Amino acid sequence: YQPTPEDRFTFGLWTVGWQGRDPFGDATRRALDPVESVRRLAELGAHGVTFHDDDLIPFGSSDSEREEHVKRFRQALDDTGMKVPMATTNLFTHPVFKDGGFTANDRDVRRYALRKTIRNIDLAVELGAETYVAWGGREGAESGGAKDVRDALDRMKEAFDLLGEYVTSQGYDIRFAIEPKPNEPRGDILLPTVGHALAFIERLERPELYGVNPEVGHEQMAGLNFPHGIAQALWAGKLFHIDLNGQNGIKYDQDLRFGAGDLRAAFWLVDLLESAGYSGPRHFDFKPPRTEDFDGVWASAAGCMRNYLILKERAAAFRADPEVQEALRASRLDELARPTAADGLQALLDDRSAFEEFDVDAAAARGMAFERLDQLAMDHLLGA
Amino acid sequence: YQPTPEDRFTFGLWTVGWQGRDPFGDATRRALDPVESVRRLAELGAHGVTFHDDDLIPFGSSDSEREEHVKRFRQALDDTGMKVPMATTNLFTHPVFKDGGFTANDRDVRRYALRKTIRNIDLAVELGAETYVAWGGREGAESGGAKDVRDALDRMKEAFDLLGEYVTSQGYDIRFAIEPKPNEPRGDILLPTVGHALAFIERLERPELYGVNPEVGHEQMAGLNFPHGIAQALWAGKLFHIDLNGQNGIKYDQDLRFGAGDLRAAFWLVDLLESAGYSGPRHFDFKPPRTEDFDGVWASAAGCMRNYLILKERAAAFRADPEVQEALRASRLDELARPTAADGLQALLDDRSAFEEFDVDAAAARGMAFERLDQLAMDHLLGA
Amino acid sequence: YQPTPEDRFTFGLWTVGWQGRDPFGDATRRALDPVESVRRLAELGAHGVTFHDDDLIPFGSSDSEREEHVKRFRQALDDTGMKVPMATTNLFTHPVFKDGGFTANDRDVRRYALRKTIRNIDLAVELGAETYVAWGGREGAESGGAKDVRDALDRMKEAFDLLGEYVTSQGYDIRFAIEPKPNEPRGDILLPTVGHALAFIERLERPELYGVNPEVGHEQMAGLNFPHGIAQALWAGKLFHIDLNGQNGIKYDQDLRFGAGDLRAAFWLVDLLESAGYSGPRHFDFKPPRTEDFDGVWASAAGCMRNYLILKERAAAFRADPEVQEALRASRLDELARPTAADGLQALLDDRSAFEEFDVDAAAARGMAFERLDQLAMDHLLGA
Amino acid sequence: YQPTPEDRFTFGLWTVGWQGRDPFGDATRRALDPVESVRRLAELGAHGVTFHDDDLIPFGSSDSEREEHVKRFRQALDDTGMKVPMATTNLFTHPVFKDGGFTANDRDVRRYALRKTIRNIDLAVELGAETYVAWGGREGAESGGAKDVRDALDRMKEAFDLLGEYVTSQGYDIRFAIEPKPNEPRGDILLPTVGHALAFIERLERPELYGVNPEVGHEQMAGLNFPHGIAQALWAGKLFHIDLNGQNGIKYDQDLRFGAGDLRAAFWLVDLLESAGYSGPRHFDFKPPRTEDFDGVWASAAGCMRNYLILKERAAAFRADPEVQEALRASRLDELARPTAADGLQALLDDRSAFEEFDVDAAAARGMAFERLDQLAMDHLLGA
Ligand SMILES: [Mg+2]
Ligand SMILES: [Mg+2]
Ligand SMILES: [Mg+2]
Ligand SMILES: [Mg+2]
Ligand SMILES: [Mg+2]
Ligand SMILES: [Mg+2]
Ligand SMILES: [Mg+2]
Ligand SMILES: [Mg+2]
Repeated sequence: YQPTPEDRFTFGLWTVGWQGRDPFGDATRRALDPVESVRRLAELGAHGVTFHDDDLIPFGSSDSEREEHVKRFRQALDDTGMKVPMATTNLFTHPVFKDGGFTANDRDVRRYALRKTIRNIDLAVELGAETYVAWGGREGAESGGAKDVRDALDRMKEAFDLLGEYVTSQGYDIRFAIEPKPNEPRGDILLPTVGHALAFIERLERPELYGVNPEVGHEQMAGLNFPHGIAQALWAGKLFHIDLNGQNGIKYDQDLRFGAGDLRAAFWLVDLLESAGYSGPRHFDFKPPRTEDFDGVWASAAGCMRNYLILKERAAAFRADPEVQEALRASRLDELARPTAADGLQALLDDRSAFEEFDVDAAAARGMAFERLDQLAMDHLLGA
Repeated sequence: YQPTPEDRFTFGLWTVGWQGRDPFGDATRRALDPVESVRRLAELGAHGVTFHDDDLIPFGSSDSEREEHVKRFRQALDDTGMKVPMATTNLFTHPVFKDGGFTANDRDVRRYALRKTIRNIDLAVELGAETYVAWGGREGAESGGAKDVRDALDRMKEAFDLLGEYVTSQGYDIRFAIEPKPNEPRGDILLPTVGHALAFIERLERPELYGVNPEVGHEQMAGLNFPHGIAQALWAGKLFHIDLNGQNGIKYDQDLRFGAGDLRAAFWLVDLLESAGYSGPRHFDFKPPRTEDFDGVWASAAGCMRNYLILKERAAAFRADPEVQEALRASRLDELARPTAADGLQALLDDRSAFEEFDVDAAAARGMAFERLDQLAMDHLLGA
Repeated sequence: YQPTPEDRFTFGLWTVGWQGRDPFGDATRRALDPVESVRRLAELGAHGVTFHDDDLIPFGSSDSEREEHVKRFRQALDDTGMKVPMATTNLFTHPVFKDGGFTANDRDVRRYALRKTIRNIDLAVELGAETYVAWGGREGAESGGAKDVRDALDRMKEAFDLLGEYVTSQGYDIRFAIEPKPNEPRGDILLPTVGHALAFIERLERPELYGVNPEVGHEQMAGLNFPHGIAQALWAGKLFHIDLNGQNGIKYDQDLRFGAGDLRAAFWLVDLLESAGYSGPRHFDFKPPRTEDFDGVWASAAGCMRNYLILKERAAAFRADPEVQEALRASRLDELARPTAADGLQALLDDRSAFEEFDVDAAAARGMAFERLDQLAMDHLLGA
Repeated sequence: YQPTPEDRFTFGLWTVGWQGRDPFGDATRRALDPVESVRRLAELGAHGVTFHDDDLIPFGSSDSEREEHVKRFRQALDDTGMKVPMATTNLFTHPVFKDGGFTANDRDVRRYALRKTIRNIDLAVELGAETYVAWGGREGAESGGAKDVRDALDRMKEAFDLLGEYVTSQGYDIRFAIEPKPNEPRGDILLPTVGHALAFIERLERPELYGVNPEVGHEQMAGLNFPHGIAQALWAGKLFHIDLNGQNGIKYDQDLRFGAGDLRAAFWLVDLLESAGYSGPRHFDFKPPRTEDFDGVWASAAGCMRNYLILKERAAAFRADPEVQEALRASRLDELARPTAADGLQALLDDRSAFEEFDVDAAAARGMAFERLDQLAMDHLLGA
């Protein structure tokens, strides 16, 4: 289960670089130089790294300092072969964003948020990023009157439309991915789930430029089925990117290493991604727990990739197993993939076997055989 | 706080008619004749009733029995002035639907589900219903392999597209409303939230025919902010109908009377519905707790309407209060409603006050004054 | 992974016998004769069965009918070698219990509840049960004023104290196990978690007669860590019985087969039970999903046992692995088991190395190496 | 609704002093001098303040610096009349506590944790505190193998037993209150609920010295009914202290101002506290949202007290209302308070009206009238 750059595993600078500050505790780890993280991640078999602007260039940096930070980073990329497939903007850490970036009540903040984003889009394109992620972590509210959500969605649409106009005007070959999260750090975050983000995208001026960057743990913070949400994103043609991690149910955003948290959901996710031929980066947005020293950081990052590869093997073995293929037919997964009424509406209406002569009791008595199928899945997951 | 038919309060037959059977207990109340529920609800000030096909016509009824059940119902409507603004299909109670209706793995069940739906659409139109609700309570899964969600969404789209073709072909002036629910009775239900349903609608052949019928408790079963979800539905122009009830957080679907559960969310919901001028029925999908006898049933139904009317008064007083209007300006809700960059992208890019000369620290120091605003909201809610 | 009666796997009659009625659907399976379930479970390798009174003897049965039902059951036990290690009372299905049994507001219902319980205690003892489970599924409330919880706890204590007096007065060698559940079918259930039940037991007149019967899914309905709760029950010496099943997070009580739901929690549970030498029955309180026919029922029941046995193997391999034993030392699990201050309070107070001369920064820099340990656990779970 | 020191409202220094650092953002507010918070809180009508050691004395302070910080604080208390009813230890912020204080795997850390606690107990007693709170926020785990919970409970018991020995040996008139929290900042925290803490206390050497300090939001992070948990704590005689705040369901610990979050739960809490004659401090453990400037901080703190006082008025009006008193009798709350079987076990067994002659159907048909009662409660809450 050794990862290669072929597997397209990517990590955010902020992931292995998380110093371990949480709402109740100081940092337990010193800051990592991005150059060192690139080197270490390349040694582990990562394909690339991702960054917020403020991960790479400290907020408030001069243009010459910005120059220097990028050149050092680019040299590390050249030295390692690491790619930068995705970049994003930090519109959540600085106090100015305390009420949001794109949907801050203050108009001048929203304008600043856009300008900060645009500057990093240019850098992202320069570094070869194909996807630009937007996580509006501060877009939302703790109280009902603070945020008229219709106005805020107007502002959110306006911001994304202007970004789309910007990338079009520049001829950039980059697409946007909206990363939903239901809550934290705001009491409720706008576009809280994959579904809300998908629906929002359809109201943008150029919907083709926008997809979703769902995160395992974020959908699970709403108790939702992450593979189901990913399937809907795939069905819509909008799975531009994905954030992999672990989460133990409905609580604060844990960002455990991938495979931790809901392991069976991870299995079904990998099954779906591989079956659907998802070709984008397998990006880990995780935090090595603050209990860990730097050896634990790299162990946790390695485990992200290891668990993906183990689940990939098990999911492939599951789907390739002739006994499973028979069980899938026994459960009529093949019939699910057949049109209900390719014969059309009138033929359906005239079809007495569909209603007047339909034996509802004989159909009702047919067991779905889902439990045998699921135990085969369990056996495959466990290597049993 | 006396409701009138003007207030458009509607109730499902299955609500006050719930006999109190839950997963662990037998019925505590005898069945209600729909005619009696119409009469009793009219006496309480309801505007109308809604029904599943199987609420009104017992499953398996002959055409003559169906005739008789409808005529008796129509006479009660004529006797009371009650309307039927919405109807829906029971595709969840009968064992034949144990794996779904529209997305059952068995093709013959999916065809039956459509035929059962179409027959009730005709009846709905005959009775004057403007909205036809679809709650796919059995569409989903308990295990990952039982349901290929992409195929299931194909089947769901196919079903809704055929229904849209049917109503168009018939010239019916009826629209569809998809009612999301995250789980229960399936382990996960497809289209689990308002967002997922809104996104799905955009992939239908005639999206204009479809909106959402969100339910308070259902979004709260995912820990989501129901007023936020309603605002997004309104923003999309898709709030065709709404189900009002109460829910105490993330657990089984309680269907408490409206105002029970999350009371402040109910306040903000009423505020939003009234502010946005939502003109559809205020429909209660609730269950009088099985502790109650029939007097408790009507008390609970009356309380649904009473609580809406109290919250409506309090929300109106909140918005009309000049001190609140000043607080809203203090929190810059007015600025939220102003375009971020009506001057356009180039003007934004050339605007040094938006970035180079933006004083981020002075902007960051501005308090949002949300807590004063929210306490005014609290004072208004409590009549303090 | 073939179960034997040695493994002490037990099943409730109501589990494989669940007809599949849920809040939104009719039964999908015919009733099972308890005699057939005993036979079928014995064939699968079960050790025994458990029952509510009303599972075995239909409510309202005459004494001669009761006689006949028990004799038939006893013959099936004799025919199969199956034991009955646990019995319990149905104080939740009949409408009379709609507000509880032991804590119903109506005094006459509480007296009936006790008499119904006592009659089944006699039968339980006759059939050889060692543990008598109490699941107060109806003890609770949907609204705040319906139930004064202090009075209800008084009534609950009174009921359990009288049951303890009864078994003592009769010389019965049976102990009681309180089964907590946070909610469903009541909006909130009294004694909602293992902790609340453990705390309550300490206020009973004869605490030694009472322990807990925690259920995997029930603690997970509160988002709690089930192995942690079991560890506290073991630490208290109160793990008299355990209900094994699966649950996908905070939602309605799914009662999935064991190993489904949170698989890693199942691993850590089995690890703990086996490490602690828990010698009681491994009881499955699960429901074969109503999608299933009877073949699916027995497949699901078999999978309960299979998954326990697989996890048992993996947990044993984990603990036996010298690399894991080294990792446990690296994470200082050995130091956790050493007393903090066996030298006593005064020695601690005089120990300058414990404070004045304690190098907090050197201690803080020590990584816990938990992530390497957890990935070894993952590798062992997955057979990697 | 003006608070007076009579109302015993207390605030932690860390509450109004929270600088607004959250997992995704920097501080939005400058640090508050504790002297200024005491002054400002006294002006608002607070009765007193509480503190962690590290709130009052910066970690690493010299004895002379510690001297100075305490003297300045004591002068502010003398200047304002403010009391310090409760103190606690910060065993969670410093990196040394990353795996816990009392249950850290490292023995030397556990010894340090105790010594740090003992030093602050002395200061607490000097300042007049009656209750010493222990919130073991770092006691727990993110992974199953990191923490043997039985060993950890041994260590937790050992620590609390040594603290009890210490206060006894010193003759201090102070009691301990364990503050449960289910999770955050650890993935799972030991003693996660009021129930677990109550059960744990019963295993301590001197249980009479220990009670619970439940927090509204913490129990609601497990989806539990906070008034129910408080009632059990009162029933056990263990409600030594209480932390009041608001929480919107199962998510990260919001620490909203009291009355925010679940408003009806706040109503029922106040009803219970006032009805039971709880005489301890009404302590607010809340965080003014980081959107706020200092005016918003004091507005939020004032709203804590205001909402308590409004709910107190409404709960008193509810209980004093003769129509409610009649409704309580209609729902048989009076019968709930009567013993089930004061006549004793034998009389119960011989009572044919309790079983053989009990009319279960007539009892079952009696409505509980809970919905009318709850709507009266709603009307009273809303001032309707
Ligand atoms: Mg995350
Ligand atoms: Mg992410
Ligand atoms: Mg519902
Ligand atoms: Mg509904
Ligand atoms: Mg259960
Ligand atoms: Mg159970
Ligand atoms: Mg808190
Ligand atoms: Mg607290």
